[PDB]
Amino acid sequence: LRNQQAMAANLQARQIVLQQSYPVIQQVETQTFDPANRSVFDVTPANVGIVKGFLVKVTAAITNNHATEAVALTDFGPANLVQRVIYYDPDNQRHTETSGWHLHFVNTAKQGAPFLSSMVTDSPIKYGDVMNVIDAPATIAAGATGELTMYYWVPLAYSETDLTGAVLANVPQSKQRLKLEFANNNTAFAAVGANPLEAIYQGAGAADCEFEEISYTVYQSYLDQLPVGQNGYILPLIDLSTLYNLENSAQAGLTPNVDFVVQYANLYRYLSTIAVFDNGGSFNAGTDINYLSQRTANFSDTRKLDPKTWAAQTRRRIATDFKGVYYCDNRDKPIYTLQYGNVGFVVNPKTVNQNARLLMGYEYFTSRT
Amino acid sequence: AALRNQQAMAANLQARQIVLQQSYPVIQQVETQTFDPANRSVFDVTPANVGIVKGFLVKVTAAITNNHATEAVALTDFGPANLVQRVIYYDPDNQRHTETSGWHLHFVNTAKQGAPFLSSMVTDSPIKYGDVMNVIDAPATIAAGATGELTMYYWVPLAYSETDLTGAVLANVPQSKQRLKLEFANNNTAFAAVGANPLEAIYQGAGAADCEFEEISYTVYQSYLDQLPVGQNGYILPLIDLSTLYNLENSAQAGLTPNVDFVVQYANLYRYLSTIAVFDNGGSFNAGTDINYLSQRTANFSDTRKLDPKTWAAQTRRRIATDFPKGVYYCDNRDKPIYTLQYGNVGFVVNPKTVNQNARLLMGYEYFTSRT
Amino acid sequence: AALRNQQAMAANLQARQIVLQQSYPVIQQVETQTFDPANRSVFDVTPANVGIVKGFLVKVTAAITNNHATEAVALTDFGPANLVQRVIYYDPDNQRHTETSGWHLHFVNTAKQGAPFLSSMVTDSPIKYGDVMNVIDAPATIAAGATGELTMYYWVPLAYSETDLTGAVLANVPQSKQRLKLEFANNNTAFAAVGANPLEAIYQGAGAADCEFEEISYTVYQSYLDQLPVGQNGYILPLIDLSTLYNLENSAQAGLTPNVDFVVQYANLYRYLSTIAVFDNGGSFNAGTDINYLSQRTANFSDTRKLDPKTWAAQTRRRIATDFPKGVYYCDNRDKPIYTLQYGNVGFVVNPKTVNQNARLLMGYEYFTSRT
Amino acid sequence: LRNQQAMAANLQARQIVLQQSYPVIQQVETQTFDPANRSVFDVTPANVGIVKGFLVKVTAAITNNHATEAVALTDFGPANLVQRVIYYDPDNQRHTETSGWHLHFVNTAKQGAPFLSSMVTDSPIKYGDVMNVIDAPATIAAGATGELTMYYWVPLAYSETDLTGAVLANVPQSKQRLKLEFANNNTAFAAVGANPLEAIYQGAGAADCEFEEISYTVYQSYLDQLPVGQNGYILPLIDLSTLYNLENSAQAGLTPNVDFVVQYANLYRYLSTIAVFDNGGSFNAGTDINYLSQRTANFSDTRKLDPKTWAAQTRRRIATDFPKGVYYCDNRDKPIYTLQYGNVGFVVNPKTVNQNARLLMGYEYFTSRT
Amino acid sequence: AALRNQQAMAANLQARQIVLQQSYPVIQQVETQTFDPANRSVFDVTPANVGIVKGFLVKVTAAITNNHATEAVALTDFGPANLVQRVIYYDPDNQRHTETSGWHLHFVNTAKQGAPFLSSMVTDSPIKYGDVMNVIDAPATIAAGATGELTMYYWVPLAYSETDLTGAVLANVPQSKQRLKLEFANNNTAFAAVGANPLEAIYQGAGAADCEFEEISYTVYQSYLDQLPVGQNGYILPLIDLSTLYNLENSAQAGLTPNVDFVVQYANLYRYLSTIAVFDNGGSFNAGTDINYLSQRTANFSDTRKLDPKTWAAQTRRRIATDFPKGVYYCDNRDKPIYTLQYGNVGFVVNPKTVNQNARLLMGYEYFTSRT
Repeated sequence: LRNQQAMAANLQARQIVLQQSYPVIQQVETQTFDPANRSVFDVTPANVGIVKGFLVKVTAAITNNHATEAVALTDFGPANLVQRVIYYDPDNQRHTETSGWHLHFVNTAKQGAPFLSSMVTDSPIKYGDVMNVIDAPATIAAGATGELTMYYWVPLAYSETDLTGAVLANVPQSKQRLKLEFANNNTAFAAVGANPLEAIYQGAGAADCEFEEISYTVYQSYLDQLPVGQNGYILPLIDLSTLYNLENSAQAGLTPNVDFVVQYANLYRYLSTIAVFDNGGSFNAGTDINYLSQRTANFSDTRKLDPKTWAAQTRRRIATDFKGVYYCDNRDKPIYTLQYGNVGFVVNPKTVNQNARLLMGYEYFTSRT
Repeated sequence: AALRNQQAMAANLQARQIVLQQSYPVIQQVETQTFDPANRSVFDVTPANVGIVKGFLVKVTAAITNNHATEAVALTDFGPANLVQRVIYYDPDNQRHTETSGWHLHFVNTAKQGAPFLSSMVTDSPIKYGDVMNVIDAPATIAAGATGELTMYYWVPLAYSETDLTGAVLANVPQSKQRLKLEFANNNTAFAAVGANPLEAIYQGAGAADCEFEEISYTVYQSYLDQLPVGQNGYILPLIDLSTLYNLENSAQAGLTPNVDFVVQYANLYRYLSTIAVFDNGGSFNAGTDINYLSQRTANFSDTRKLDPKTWAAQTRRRIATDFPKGVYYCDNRDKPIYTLQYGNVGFVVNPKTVNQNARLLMGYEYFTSRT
Repeated sequence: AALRNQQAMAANLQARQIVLQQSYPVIQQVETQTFDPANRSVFDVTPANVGIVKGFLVKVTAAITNNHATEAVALTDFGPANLVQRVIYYDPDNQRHTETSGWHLHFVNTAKQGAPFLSSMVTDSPIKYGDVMNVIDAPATIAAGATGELTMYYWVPLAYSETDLTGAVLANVPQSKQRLKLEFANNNTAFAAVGANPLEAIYQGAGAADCEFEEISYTVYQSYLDQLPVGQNGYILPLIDLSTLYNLENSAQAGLTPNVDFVVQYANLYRYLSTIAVFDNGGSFNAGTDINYLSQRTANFSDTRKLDPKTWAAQTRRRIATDFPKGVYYCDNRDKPIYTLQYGNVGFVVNPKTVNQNARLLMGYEYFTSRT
Repeated sequence: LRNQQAMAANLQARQIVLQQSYPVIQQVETQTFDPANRSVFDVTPANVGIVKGFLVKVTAAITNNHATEAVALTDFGPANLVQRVIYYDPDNQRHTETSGWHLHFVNTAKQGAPFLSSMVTDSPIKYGDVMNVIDAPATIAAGATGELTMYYWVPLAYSETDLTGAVLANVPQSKQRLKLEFANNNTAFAAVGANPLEAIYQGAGAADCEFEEISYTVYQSYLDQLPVGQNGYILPLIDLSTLYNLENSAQAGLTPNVDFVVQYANLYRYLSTIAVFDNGGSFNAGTDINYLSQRTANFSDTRKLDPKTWAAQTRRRIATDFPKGVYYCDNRDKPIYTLQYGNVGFVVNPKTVNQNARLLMGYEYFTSRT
Repeated sequence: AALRNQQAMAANLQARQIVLQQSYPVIQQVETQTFDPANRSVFDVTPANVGIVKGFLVKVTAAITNNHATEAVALTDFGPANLVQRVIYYDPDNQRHTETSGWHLHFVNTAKQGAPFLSSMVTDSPIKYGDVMNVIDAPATIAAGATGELTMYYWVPLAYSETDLTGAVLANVPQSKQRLKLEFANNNTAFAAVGANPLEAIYQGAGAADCEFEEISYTVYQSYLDQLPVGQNGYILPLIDLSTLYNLENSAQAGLTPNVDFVVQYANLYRYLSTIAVFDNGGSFNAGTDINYLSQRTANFSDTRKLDPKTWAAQTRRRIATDFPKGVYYCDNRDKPIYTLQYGNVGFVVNPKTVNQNARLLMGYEYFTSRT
């Protein structure tokens, strides 16, 4: 198993790169637009050094033109300012392809607290929500205009110290593609009684809400001044030949008191799983679920838990909860079947409304093969 | 000489790592029961005998009705942490590990998490994170005629942590059961009248005499490692980890007098990781104002951290990001455990400023000790 | 090459025979408990670690009172078979074997007996044979104000049969306990209101909301082989039998549409002995009238038994001498188990005629699979 | 151990006999009589080939001469038309010696369903109780006459394919003896409050019930045209030198909540055990018993079970329950064989014990002619 | 031949001594419950599986109110000894040991103590010893409108004594629980009307129909040996002691007639240590006046102690320092247990002088027998 040698080398090379190169975060593109005209953009990253990820800043002004009715933030709120993201590397290989809300929840899981949030404390010194980094008005009254700010981190590298999934872009001139699909006047506002899953605001005045405008700025984070040796660039070959991706999917067919199993695919090393129980447009705090679990065929469940106990494990990961959104951390021992479906994510629902479904979100590693 | 232990240490650590890398972690429900505290409050749970047991997550829920005609009751400082009065664990060899109060176990759960155990932090996030699932919850007050719902969780540790198996238990002996004893709160412990000692109570107030539990429910989840790794000599196992006890225990001491050092000696042999001291000043729990200072001293008139109450509290804020409740003091000795053999006798000191009738110090300890 | 397995097979069979000839069969009580479902309904039973375990006979009795002022309730199609909601077994190595619903386990008990499990057949005999002992019994209706008494039995298999030890468990590991988890019916699952889904309920009717269990009692009897035979190399044991899992499992699938083939794929590696499909047509259970046909097909557009519901039912009458309840369909593949490796992917097919809201197919499987 | 050779040979010979001979069932005797005059008969079987058993057909007419009271079948009913049976082979050795009801219960255990019964089904085709093979009126009203039919199979051979216990009778002229003792006007009718164990009908009009007449026909089942070889007749010597017998016994001395143990003898290989709890004339559906079991000294119980669970095992054997107070135990695959008298016992721990309580035991066993 | 047992005896005794010298005796609470007999009276207690179990001390308390408007009730002869109606114990192998009435268990507790069980003797001491703690207590009468408080204790033996472990139970089998079943008195058994049979009742009198339990509480304490000694071959254990059953059982027999010997046969295999015979003369319990004589006879028309009632009572006064209650007769055969194998059939004889309707002899036995 010359793997030990490969891994040993990879890790050494990673450390030399981190020690010798210098981190840079640089603006690559900014744009302001009206969702009525366009909402899909293809950003072209710079081809320099080893790319670790992209910080995407999104600001928006929303006007409630209704005569007398207000609207209020949905549970996801500004996290729905970006509906989807897709990244293609210089070799035309896709990495992350997921929803803005799933990307945001992973950003939170990786930080260990609500992403870029300001924690409240008793400090008399005026720390606090001074800069409104991620912010949105709880409600926008009839005739009012609200200002929102949202940030997303699109990862290539797994972390600042683990370059698994990073992309070498000093390489060919072939361009990278960071595709962003923003919310628009058709997705951002939900009428009372409508499904608020993909919306930012919901309420009686929704039909008359509209974007005044949306702006985004993409910052690219990369390592420059890569170290050179005898043969040339000292590089972690395993890190750079591995993909670290986030992906989402939807599953339906839930029935009261019956195990609903979403199979994991083989080949992928699943680091985390998010399951959103969109119960026909209703999002409940565990009351519509009997239990959740992860199960291996012919070896039962490794963590069959009631909803509150499942939530307790999540509180240890992000210091809060995360209605209807369930998280599962498998970072230390990634789900890796080897045989398609040897392992599944389970939800046994207590109550199932019309048009119920589970929206799944995954973080995984897989070789470029 | 002494080199055998240096080798034993490496062998133990090596095996611990193999076990962690090769085994598969499992958390499984072992028992759930709903009961009326008026009928019974003490239960003996028999966990499953599978692989290496790391600990138990105990979920407790309750419905409490305040039947008083006019008066309300309010949560005591410990509140739902007093849903379990005492917890005691015995391994397959019938050896006792943790034997302590629910409140002490809970404060240690908090200390090891680095924040109030399983709490939801408040932030400025517009996204609707927050107290969505009410994992640990209890209404601040229960009005006359109202019913409140509570949820509490306790982690009963065997292993020190998820990565340090010191204290873990090998439960493979068929016919030799482990035992997790839970003594729950009941209608005589949960409700304190005005003026009575609130230490062990959940609610206190003018309506206390008419408060009652409608029911209490518990679910015990057992956390363990399955698929244990096998080698040439059979099961690869960290023998030191599995032959060491990681226990929490509590005690009570009295005899305090104003301005005089009250010293609680640490016993020998035990390696004390943390110490909690609760100054039950005759039923009054004060925010440091009844204390001149606290300290740890190795006899030989030598204090290592003699501090005024606020400065002592500052050290604790560095550990759990907030203060423990009034009258509860914490001391972290995790990196350099108090061990009388390597430092001589040591004691925990409290020099009280004010001492009411029936004053006492309730001590809670976290420690490692050899089975043999 | 492949000849090693041909030898292993003979060695396994030879040892199985020696074990059956030399050992002594024993059925012994391991635990009995009476409880109020309002307090608790989930139990974890720890069986004895003696010799080779073949299975467990679980006796369940209950008293149900219909407290409604005026309305009665009547047995659902499954009735007392729903006294146990779910059963799960784990062996000493903590490996899961059967994990299924009480109703599925019961239908398999029936399939393997060749007649309604433990039933009393009716004959013209003048000698007073008959339902003398009420082994499996439940009143057809419970009137307003009345109390009914029920008795139910389930056989939880480890070994495939009394002569085929495939699936049996060697429980000799001291300190490594087996676990038999029983999740019983309670006041929230046993009684269905008119119009509600009766699938998991015992009684349904206009008085359901006021029905309650007075008590439920269970007794677990463990069947095993003692006095295991010893040879030159020690214990003579069929290694393949003891390293194979014989399990029952159930699942649920939705997405049916009138006149369109609904296909449930069989997983690979498992050798499926029988398949049960329950068409829960949104709470309605019909006698084949909502189905065009059922089949088993090896993909490649090839059905091996595409049949109309009545003809499918005829095959089942040849197996259990009667029909399973409304909406319950059975398929015997015991002599030639469905195995995707030797036939490619295979699926169970139902082409529905009528599909109500919330329709789904509940599948129950009986299968053999390798531990490793 | 030249036994392997003996058994190997025995089995081969058995198969040749079954393959080469031809089965015959033949009437050997019929008789009609009035129980008031006689009720004990000694039937003389034919000495031909290998005898497997006897099918005994019994018919009877019972008249309730009471002025106004009826009677109703007891739990055993027509199974008590024959009170006892005893068979002696040509060598004066006894095989079965038991009661008619025990013989009938074994006939049922061996069939796997109530003996010669007609199962009820939903078939629209008119199968059913067409021929009334085993039949008796549920009640016989005052002044009425009821007609009954009962069949018993007295086995010598264990089954149609296992000739263990069969009898070679082409042998000497020495006669076989099939002794039959029938019910009479003193045993067939039980007064209200009297023990109905041995009776056919019980009720207020019992004192005035009587047999109009009883008739029996014995059919002998045997194998003819036995195969011959070099040394002569090819015969399974082990089969023919082994006795397959049914026997009954009675035991008393039961006390509430105390284990009542009936020891098994040594030498016999007990295939089945039947225990009837005659609780002072009352027969209950397990409610007077705590548990039943089979136990070996210094090795505890191999099947200590509550009455319903014990009954569950029986339901797997005969597809229904035996009558109230009748308990069955199958040990066919691994016969109880002590080697030391009483190493094994049948246990009944009674919950309630009435006056004159006792256990009536019935056994099926194999034993060498020695 | 037979020499193997002579060795086995010495090995058993040697190991018993080592166990007694090396182990540490522990008495520990396993369960406590307070209940209303109107709701429930039968309980199944699951004791702990630790080391060698010697027995259980069961504490029972009760509050009884006589709600009759005018009439009182008075204690029956057995009184508080009837708080427990029946006790049954099953070991981990599900084998039954003691299965008897509370009154019989209590009389044996007395016989083995050599005086009324846990009683306080009266003396002339001026120092205030006496009935200070009311260990076993019950008011002689409960007046109309009054409430009486009772306390009763029973020792349920497994081991024969503190020094003779014959009958003790090794409870180390994980997943195989022991079971101690207690069937308590309730409002239908505890109160006898005037003229009714007082045998099983606690109080009898004209106010009986209106008497009721306010509550009954029990606490089970388990006595066992911990820290079992280990040797070269592992655990040192007296195999004969641990494979022998020491049980108490009771029965009932009827059919007595004036001046005729009524004989109750002793069963074979059992070694009878003591015999108790209660002459329930149709609800009347007399002080020997309804009996001509009692005896023990080895058949063969041979009495070993045919005695008039007063002389029989004299032998008992030598054993317990007083008389058992009216109609209760005791026989000690501890040094030479009745064993039918070594003496042929033996029977206990009562030749009654007077026999009322519904007369019967209730027998209680103490005996040793082999598990196998």
